[PDB]
Amino acid sequence: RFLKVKNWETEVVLTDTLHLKSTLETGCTEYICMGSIMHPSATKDQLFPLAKEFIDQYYSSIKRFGSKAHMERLEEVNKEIDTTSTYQLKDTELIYGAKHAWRNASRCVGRIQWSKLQVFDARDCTTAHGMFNYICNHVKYATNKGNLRSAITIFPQRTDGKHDFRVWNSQLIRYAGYKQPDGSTLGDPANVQFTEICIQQGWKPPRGRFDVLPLLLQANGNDPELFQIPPELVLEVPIRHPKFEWFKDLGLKWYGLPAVSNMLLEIGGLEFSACPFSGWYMGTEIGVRDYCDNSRYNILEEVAKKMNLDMRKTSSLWKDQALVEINIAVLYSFQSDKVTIVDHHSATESFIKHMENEYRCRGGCPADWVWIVPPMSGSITPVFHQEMLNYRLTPSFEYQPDPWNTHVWK
Amino acid sequence: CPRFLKVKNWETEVVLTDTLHLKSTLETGCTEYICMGSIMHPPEDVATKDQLFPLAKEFIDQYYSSIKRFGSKAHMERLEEVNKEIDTTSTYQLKDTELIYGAKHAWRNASRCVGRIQWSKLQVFDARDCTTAHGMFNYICNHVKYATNKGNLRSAITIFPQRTDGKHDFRVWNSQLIRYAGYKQPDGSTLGDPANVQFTEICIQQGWKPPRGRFDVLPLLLQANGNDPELFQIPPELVLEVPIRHPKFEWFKDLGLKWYGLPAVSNMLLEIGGLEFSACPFSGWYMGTEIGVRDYCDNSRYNILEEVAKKMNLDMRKTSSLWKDQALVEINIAVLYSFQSDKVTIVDHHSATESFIKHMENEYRCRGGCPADWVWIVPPMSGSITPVFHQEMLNYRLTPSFEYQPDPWNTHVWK
Ligand code: HEM
Ligand code: HEM
Ligand SMILES: CN[C@H](C)Cc1cc(C#N)cc(OCc2ccc3c(C)cc(N)nc3c2)c1
Ligand SMILES: CN[C@H](C)Cc1cc(C#N)cc(OCc2ccc3c(C)cc(N)nc3c2)c1
Ligand SMILES: C[C@H](O)[C@H](O)[C@H]1CNc2nc(N)[nH]c(=O)c2N1
Ligand SMILES: C[C@H](O)[C@H](O)[C@H]1CNc2nc(N)[nH]c(=O)c2N1
Ligand SMILES: [Zn+2]
Repeated sequence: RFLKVKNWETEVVLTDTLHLKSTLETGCTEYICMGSIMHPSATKDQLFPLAKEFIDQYYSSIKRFGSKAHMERLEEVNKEIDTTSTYQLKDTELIYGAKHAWRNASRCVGRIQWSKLQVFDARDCTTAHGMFNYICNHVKYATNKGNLRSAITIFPQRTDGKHDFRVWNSQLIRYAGYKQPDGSTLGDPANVQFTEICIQQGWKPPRGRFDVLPLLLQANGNDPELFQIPPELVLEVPIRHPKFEWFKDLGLKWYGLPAVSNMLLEIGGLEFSACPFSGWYMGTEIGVRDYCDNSRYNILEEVAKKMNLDMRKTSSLWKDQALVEINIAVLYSFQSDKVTIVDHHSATESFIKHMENEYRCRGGCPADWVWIVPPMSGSITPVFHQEMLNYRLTPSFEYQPDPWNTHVWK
Repeated sequence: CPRFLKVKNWETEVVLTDTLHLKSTLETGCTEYICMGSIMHPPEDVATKDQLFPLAKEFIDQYYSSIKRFGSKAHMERLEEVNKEIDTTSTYQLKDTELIYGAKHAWRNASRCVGRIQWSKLQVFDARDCTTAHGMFNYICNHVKYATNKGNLRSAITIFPQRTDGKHDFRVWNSQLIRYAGYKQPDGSTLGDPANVQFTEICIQQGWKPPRGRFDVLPLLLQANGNDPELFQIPPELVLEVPIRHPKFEWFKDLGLKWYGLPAVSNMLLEIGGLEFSACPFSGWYMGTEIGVRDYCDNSRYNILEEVAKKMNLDMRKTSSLWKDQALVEINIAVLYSFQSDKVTIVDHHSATESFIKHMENEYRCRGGCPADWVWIVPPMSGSITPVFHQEMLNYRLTPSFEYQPDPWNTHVWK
């Protein structure tokens, strides 16, 4: 069936046909919706239909479906699976695949940018040192002195599962977190465990509030190895406020480059367990979640104090006031330093225009309202009033288990 | 379907186990391949005899199970009597105890409601003896006066006769018992509340003389026993209102805003044991953001963000200054302050969401689950700094339930 989605602000109605193409499951059933669950629950014979599906849509995309090149590619891929239990993507295919995993990422509000993705092919990498070099080149290219550029670096595909490439970091650039004797936490609490693993593996921690973590890199299933990203490659922004001169005294800072490194990229049945991808920040990622989550830096108290707000009763909305001032500061700081950042109004507005684009040229756009709507000021952004259909298309980015739960060492 | 489903809270690491989803009765709209969780809503005939039997049994079973009399003589006798009623009259009547139980549970089962910790405290008014629109007016006035209670609001529901053949429906045409009029102008602008322009137009056609102001309380438009609906003015002394002012900003009162104290939704259908109560106005008290974010700051509503921001002398040239967010907070501060000052019950979104988490935990423990719609439960501002943002939720449909129904002017056969 054709499915309609309505914007209750603009009364615009879109018709979704694209969902008919999806084959992966969402987790919901006719009787139970699991839309707010974070993660709802190969062989030769499995592999070829997935390969064929992907090759077909690639040649469909370049308007050469059923061509000589198409026919021959199908042939080629089948001999390669038969004789080696897997196959290799052409470079064009790799690029097509990576862009479309981004395009299909229902939880990403930044997808208007999807076809502007710099794809670095690192499938010839064999060691952790090689991984480090590739990652440094990625970071340097994507940072571009503040004029951030979207990029993905793709390491060799999974083979037998015992020879995985993995970036153990969840992002290429993150701050360490230290569990105090106090019982409290210095730095970023989200990373306390990873930090402990780095220390255990020989990393000498500065024990500051914003210590950049080392890279911890696993090549071909071997034990991971530690590397320091050269400091000059790590662009950082000191957070100050355009009116509160005391804000700089808080000593806050953050890094310019968000580069997620712990997801899995799947294309045509092949699995890329190491594929760090990066873009630029939406301000709330830092200002709302990274700084104000109770389980994160948790600075609301300190700010509201410096703002001399009455914090006895919750109905004074002192938290809400402090939250807005923090996000103002973050946006102002990045902008003053000419580091690319987008506010949640501009981003969601861009996403609405993107949905309209996709419905017109593609027959729909999979989108996850729970993640698309920003973590503050929800209903005064246009996505709040936008009905969305969430479904799973491939190529995709998938979650995978943390390496320290699978890997067995020396 | 799996017997045990787990939900996690990503802030506290607490994991809860849901078994209640097994009692799910209706569909959600979702499938294995698509999720419709952000769709707002995923013939004039009635339940046949054969349709009605198992629906009634299911409900009667559940009622006798709740009073710890399952399998009792009284339980079996009640089943027999209901069955005979359905067989001889193709419908049946609920006992007062059952009616009260059913209403309370429709609320308990309402996945989109953040206020459900209060579900067992609901004054139920039985109006199944009502025959006319004047009588409906009488019941509604008594409902309003009771629930308002001079600002100390008390949750209540008034239940009018159930549907029979569908040509004798009782309906409140209003969407809430108390709402302000909206007037479209010839120049295309709107006076009052833009959400209510269509209903306002219907009232004016029905004979209502409109004051044409910014905050004109609408008349009740009341349909009894399938007859043409009739207009009634709610006695102004029964309509509690709060003028909105701000603790710091003296100029805020000059904006001339006010709102009414009693939120009383009147266009939903109450479904119990297969019976349909098409007129069942229910009321509680407000969460601040219902007024301060949606009513006032929605673009298609009163839309005051600009005027507030201008009086705050905010830089409104670039969105990245977050002038909208700044203004939104002050407005919501004003709403909570004005209600508290006038001693009219209201709850802020931090307190409400914290109570909902405690409520949800309790329901998982005592009931085996709590259906919840994250998309509606999370408040329209400051989402992630409330504890429901990080709380995984399962959504499913239990009966008794509150349901959407078509607007009555779309289906009514005018006499
Ligand atoms: C270019 C600017 C971009 C912006 C502003 C942006 C914005 C966002 C935001 C705000 C989120 C939610 C993050 C969270 O709350 O944890 C997100 C999720 C996501 N983004 Fe984007 N993004 C951008 C680029 C990209 C790129 C280049 C990729 C991949 C090639 C990508 C893939 C994803 C994926 C896969 C998710 C969801 C991951 C999950 O399911 O947990 N994004 N994005
Ligand atoms: C006692 C204080 C109450 C509070 C603070 C409260 C709060 C809320 C809020 C904020 C919403 C979302 C409304 C929206 O955004 O449109 C809601 C929805 C809802 N409430 Fe409650 N409520 C209360 C009482 C009640 C009562 C007494 C009932 C019925 C007996 C009820 C039944 C419902 C239903 C069915 C919805 C969903 C309506 C829909 O699906 O459109 N609530 N509530
Ligand atoms: C506490 N929040 C947790 C870490 C949720 C999360 C998990 C994973 C994984 N695996 C990956 C995640 O990535 C979100 C994401 C991914 C890519 C992004 C890019 C490329 C840019 C950007 N501005 N934000 C992103 C945000 C998030
Ligand atoms: C413009 N948005 C529309 C009006 C959404 C909506 C539709 C319907 C219906 N039918 C019913 C709705 O009810 C929400 C509701 C219901 C009862 C409430 C009670 C009893 C108290 C309270 N504070 N809010 C409520 C909020 C909402
Ligand atoms: C499109 C979206 O489903 C729609 O705007 C919903 C979102 N969440 C909501 N949540 C509440 N509480 N009230 C609403 O009216 C809505 N609207
Ligand atoms: C339980 C809930 O699904 C979880 O907190 C989600 C909600 N929405 C989110 N939305 C975004 N953008 N990022 C998140 O991490 C989350 N967390
Ligand atoms: Zn769903």
